[PDB]
Amino acid sequence: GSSGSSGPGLSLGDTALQNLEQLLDGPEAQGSWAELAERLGLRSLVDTYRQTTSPSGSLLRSYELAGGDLAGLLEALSDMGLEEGVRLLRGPETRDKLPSTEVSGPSSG
Repeated sequence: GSSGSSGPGLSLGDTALQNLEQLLDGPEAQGSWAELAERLGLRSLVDTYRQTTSPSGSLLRSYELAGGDLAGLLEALSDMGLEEGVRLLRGPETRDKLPSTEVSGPSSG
């Protein structure tokens, strides 16, 4: 899937969120989620989130509800400095490979 806004759902993966969540939460995190949300415009929700125990996830899944797409988020993360989260959400490239299967031989045995 190469879309996000069009569809009501985010083109992310269970594991993706798990990482993006923790990434934002940490002393090393060049940035943070609290500020990020503000950049997106969900500042009025920053409070309703921090209220829960796992706001990280409840923050992203909600970022789409408003009508945001991966792109928009990538813009905030970058401006904030969070480079990792960005490259992560984007995902690494894909290099073709061989099945390593022993092709059939000649006929008559």
